[PDB]
Amino acid sequence: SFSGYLKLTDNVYIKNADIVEEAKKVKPTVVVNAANVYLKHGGGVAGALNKATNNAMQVESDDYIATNGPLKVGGSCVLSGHNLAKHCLHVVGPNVNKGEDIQLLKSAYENFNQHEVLLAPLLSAGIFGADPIHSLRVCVDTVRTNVYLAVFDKNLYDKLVSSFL
Ligand SMILES: CC(C)c1ncc(Cl)c(C(N)=O)n1
Repeated sequence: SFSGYLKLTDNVYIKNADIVEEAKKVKPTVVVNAANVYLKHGGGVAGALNKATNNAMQVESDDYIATNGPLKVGGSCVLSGHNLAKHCLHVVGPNVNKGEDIQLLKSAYENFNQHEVLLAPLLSAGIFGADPIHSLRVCVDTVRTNVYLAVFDKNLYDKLVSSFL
């Protein structure tokens, strides 16, 4: 199962890892994507996960949006995990760089409670512009299911662990 994680709480674990490499290694039931409402996987975690699927994630996502329309900020959808996981849970955290409401981060993390165990990034972190320390706090205070967080940046991982209350 998941290896090398630091246990933060009863159900939240964290590791300095590339979520793509982690997903290819574990092949978890659920990998979370840091999605946008359009499922346009251009950069950050979404661009990296999509590139690992040879764009199959984007082709599937475009068919999903053509049928259903965009997701809501704070919402999610379950699609295939392709070569990375059984499923991909595409979760839309607020993008602070697009002037979106940071209060929607708790709603975004609530999507994780529909899955017993997940491999995930910190929502709204990175190119989404939120403070990753705040994202980890919301994660631990919202998610009740088993969440294995992959933090790509070593310096951020160390800052997250050393400042964890
Ligand atoms: C009825 C189908 C199209 C549906 N409705 C809503 C969602 Cl959120 C999902 C999903 N892929 O998780 N699928």
